[PDB]
Amino acid sequence: SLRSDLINALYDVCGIISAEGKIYPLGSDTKVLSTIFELFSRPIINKIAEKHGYIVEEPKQQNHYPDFTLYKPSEPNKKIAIDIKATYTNKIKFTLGGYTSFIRNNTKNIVYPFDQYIAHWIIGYVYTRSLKTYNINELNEIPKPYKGVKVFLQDKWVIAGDLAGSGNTTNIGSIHAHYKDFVEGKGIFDSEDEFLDYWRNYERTSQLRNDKYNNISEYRNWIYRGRK
Amino acid sequence: LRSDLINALYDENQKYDVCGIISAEGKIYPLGSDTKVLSTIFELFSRPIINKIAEKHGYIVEEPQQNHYPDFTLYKPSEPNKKIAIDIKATYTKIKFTLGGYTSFIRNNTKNIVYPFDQYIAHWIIGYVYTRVKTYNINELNEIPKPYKGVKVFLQDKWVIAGDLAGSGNTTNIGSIHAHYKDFVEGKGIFDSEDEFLDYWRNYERTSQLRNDKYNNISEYRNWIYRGRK
DNA sequence: AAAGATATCTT
DNA sequence: AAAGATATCTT
Ligand SMILES: [Ca+2]
Ligand SMILES: [Ca+2]
Repeated sequence: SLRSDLINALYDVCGIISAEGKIYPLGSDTKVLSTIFELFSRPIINKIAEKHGYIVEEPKQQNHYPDFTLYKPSEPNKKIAIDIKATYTNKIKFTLGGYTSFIRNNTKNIVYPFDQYIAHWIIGYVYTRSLKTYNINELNEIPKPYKGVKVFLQDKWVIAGDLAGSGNTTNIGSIHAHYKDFVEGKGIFDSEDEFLDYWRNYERTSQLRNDKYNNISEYRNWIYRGRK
Repeated sequence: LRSDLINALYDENQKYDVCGIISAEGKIYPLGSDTKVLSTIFELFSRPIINKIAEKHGYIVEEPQQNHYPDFTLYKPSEPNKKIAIDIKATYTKIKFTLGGYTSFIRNNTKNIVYPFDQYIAHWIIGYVYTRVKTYNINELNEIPKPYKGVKVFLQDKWVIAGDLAGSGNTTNIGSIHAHYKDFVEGKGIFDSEDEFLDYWRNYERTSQLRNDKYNNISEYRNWIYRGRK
């Protein structure tokens, strides 16, 4: 299938190269990598989609989820969203998007209405942590600022957690497990419906959550009480 | 340092473009449409120059560790106490920049800054201004499609191009003047001094409400000051 | 944790 | 505007 091939396809940057052949090495910022990984998945996401007859689309306008929207023109409401993410192993975790945007307002901050996607994949890259230029002839001497990239493709609701991944930028956090857990799909939600209900009703600050729920158990008890 | 720094950036930029990332196996990947990527790609490009010019003048240059301003710190070991902060920025085409938070180091000397705020005597913004616009190989490189066009660069003191409105809400950022690239190079800002910059941003409220009674702009700040900050 | 930094875009 | 999205990271 589209999913199996993609996973199959997905299984080392030297730096930015300028049109004059000079190569600037990467820096220590963890920022540079997340984007680097998108650039690396791009060709693959595309060759596989095409092979399967999907069209790929990236956001045109800013502040929009997801990195890649795959779909057939024939099946407009069976859209697939793919989001590239990465973090360094130091048990790993991810921020998985806002809980106050599109999941609460179907058309807020998403390239296509949320009800139009029937899958939300996360391709996660996991990795391990000279100020001069080089030429192609000396690629072998350029310092890599990370090693052991490992990746997995996995449905989002599956690895989603019950703790927010950020504060002022209200992000859903993922489970705080081992790479094998994301791959294997060991999560905490019974279903996607639960995943969504939990995050659609999550409050922003603890102060508002203490009177409602702050974890999956408390939420389930919250349902029992009558969502009151 | 300053004059040398810009001459270098001006010349190299008017003669060099980034085409994409390159792998350990020679495979070149074209850049993306992500605006946010460019702000870092220009940083990488700038590192060699900065290090080089700084080296001529006897400055040691340092980068931080996660969530710490600034991108580059320059100081002479014989004069550690006089640091130069350099923050790379970038944006597309009037232009506006977000110039960092107004609740970290400007209010608390050591919060989210590589060295105490009071150890720096200059904070320079090197701004990159551009216009928005397969797996390649070196011998193809010249014809790889870029996502920007007409990159310009200025080097200016931060307090100079700093504005009197927030550059962000939830993340409490200082916003620059919303002006043309020329006003940035010439320094046609709104603050009279650096202290008027510091004071204004240190007493600025996070919400319109709180400001409603205090001051929401440079004129109001100045009237506020006249009365004795009342 | 849980809140708020880092940084940039947007109505 | 001003406030709240896109992200990821650390206190
Ligand atoms: Ca930096
Ligand atoms: Ca910067």
